[PDB]
Amino acid sequence: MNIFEMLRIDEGLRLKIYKDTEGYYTIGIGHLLTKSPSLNAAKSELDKAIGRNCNGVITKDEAEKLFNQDVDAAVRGILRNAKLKPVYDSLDAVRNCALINMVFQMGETGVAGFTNSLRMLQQKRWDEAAVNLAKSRWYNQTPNRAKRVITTFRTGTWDAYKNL
Ligand SMILES: [Cl-]
Ligand SMILES: [Cl-]
Repeated sequence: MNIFEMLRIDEGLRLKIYKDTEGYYTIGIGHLLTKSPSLNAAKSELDKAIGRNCNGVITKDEAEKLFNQDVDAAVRGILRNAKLKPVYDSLDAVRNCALINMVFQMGETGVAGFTNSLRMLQQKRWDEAAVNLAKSRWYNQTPNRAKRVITTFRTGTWDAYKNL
């Protein structure tokens, strides 16, 4: 398992504009287009992202390209963030995928807000971090994915994604 396969399982793949769990216009593999309620604004953002008149639909190749760009950005974001980098530097490869997953979903800012959990992760207090991460809107709104990610931080293995 790797970050791409992981996110692909959590985000799925849709080639037509859709609304995510929060109701925001999205496409491809969880690529957020806009928080605005206007479908036209989304269509505009899509064309700008792809470089052509898409009329709300893209190809699989286009979806994968946006995906590579998004994973790269999430990684770069972590590495430039003063609160996130130290955590990332402290973790093993499997657990860092869980951190990338969160950033991909909630953004750098959102993740930087889990101050307490972040400190527990840095200290390698896995079970404690797991409980703390669960006390969040994130866990209450998307419990299945949150459990997978949390199990990943807790065990340092891919068990939660095996058999999916
Ligand atoms: Cl809570
Ligand atoms: Cl979920």
